[PDB]
Amino acid sequence: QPFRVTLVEDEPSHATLIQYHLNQLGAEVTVHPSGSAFFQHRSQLSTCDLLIVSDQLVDLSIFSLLDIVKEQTKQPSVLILTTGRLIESSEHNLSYLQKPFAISELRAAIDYHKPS
Repeated sequence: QPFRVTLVEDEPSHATLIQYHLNQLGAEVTVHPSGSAFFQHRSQLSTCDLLIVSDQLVDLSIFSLLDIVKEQTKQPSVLILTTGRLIESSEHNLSYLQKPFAISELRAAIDYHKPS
């Protein structure tokens, strides 16, 4: 099976860097350059295995974003790229990675959310 990853990130240089490593770890990646891009494709999260989202999209809060994910009938694992330092959820699928991060951490993270 494929490892479908959706990347929602609005700094294009962090997005392209993350996308490069996703492709080296063997992901089929969908990149949404904004929160509005993500919203208009809400529906395709039922086929996503891992959602990597920034904590600080200029046009959608992580809270709204996470509540939109919660409306879907199949929810992915979520990896939240953060600065500050942890959102209280009772779905158990939020993991976090703090920027600035080492590339090794990014890749361990992504690999620990692969199948099977």
